[PDB]
Amino acid sequence: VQLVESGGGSVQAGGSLRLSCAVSGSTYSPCTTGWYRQAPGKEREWVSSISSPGTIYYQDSVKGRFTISRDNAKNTVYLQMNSLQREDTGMYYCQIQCGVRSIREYWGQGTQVTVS
Repeated sequence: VQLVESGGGSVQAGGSLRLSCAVSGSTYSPCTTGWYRQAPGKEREWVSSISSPGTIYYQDSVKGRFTISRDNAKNTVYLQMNSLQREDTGMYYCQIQCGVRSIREYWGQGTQVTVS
């Protein structure tokens, strides 16, 4: 299993970007997929997660602005980031936690988001 992200970049304050997390490989195990972010020199914080259908959660600072979704046929999860502000600047990572008995976790490579 491998997670590859795309969609990062520089954007003007108030603007938007859609990040993609493409899951390659295979597993028959259930997984929770999450988004995290880390500003330079700071801690990596949790942003959002999606698991079973409609089971979605968000860090409060992004509620109403970010929307996580998935396209099952493409085995991809997206993070639509609207009304971006300086506080949202950072390296964004997607991650998956899978399994029932024992868990397997995988981290994407990270994609930079810089808000004017």
